[PDB]
Amino acid sequence: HRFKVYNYMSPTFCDHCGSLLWGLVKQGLKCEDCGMNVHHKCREKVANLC
Amino acid sequence: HRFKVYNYMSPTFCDHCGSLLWGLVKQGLKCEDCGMNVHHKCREKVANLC
Ligand SMILES: CC(=O)O[C@@]12[C@H](O)[C@@H](C)[C@@]3(O)[C@@H](C=C(CO)C[C@]4(O)C(=O)C(C)=C[C@@H]34)[C@@H]1C2(C)C
Ligand SMILES: CC(=O)O[C@@]12[C@H](O)[C@@H](C)[C@@]3(O)[C@@H](C=C(CO)C[C@]4(O)C(=O)C(C)=C[C@@H]34)[C@@H]1C2(C)C
Ligand SMILES: [Zn+2]
Ligand SMILES: [Zn+2]
Ligand SMILES: [Zn+2]
Ligand SMILES: [Zn+2]
Repeated sequence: HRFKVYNYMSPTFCDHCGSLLWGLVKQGLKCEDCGMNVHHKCREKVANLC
Repeated sequence: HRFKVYNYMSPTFCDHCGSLLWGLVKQGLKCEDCGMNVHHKCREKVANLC
């Protein structure tokens, strides 16, 4: 995965843990290749294979 | 047009005046119906028909 911080425009959940990507900006990281969305705290918890 | 503030993820220009939508967040307003992107200052300058 190529995770880069993303500022989300509508409520998006973390594809790893299920909770909302909280906040007004920079709520989480979206993988540039597959679109997976994770919380900053959940990025270390995701498997590496994209 | 239904313009709402948008936080852009890559350099986007104003569809009205041609300059970059400056800034890290809330750089401009994107029309929810047609995707037109404008600077906060250019919204008053756009024609109403979408
Ligand atoms: C139109 C729109 O929903 O814009 C927003 C709303 O104002 C806001 C209530 C929002 O929908 C938000 C998007 C995300 C992402 O997960 C997170 C939130 O801010 C959030 O924590 C809650 C509880 C609602 C989410 C985005 C933005 C642009 C801040
Ligand atoms: C990957 C990426 O380009 O992210 C960014 C870059 O860090 C940054 C240099 C950027 O590309 C930016 C998007 C826009 C919109 O017009 C405005 C800018 O911040 C800007 O003023 C300049 C001079 C580059 C633009 C977005 C974000 C997410 C802040
Ligand atoms: Zn991926
Ligand atoms: Zn999570
Ligand atoms: Zn429009
Ligand atoms: Zn403009």
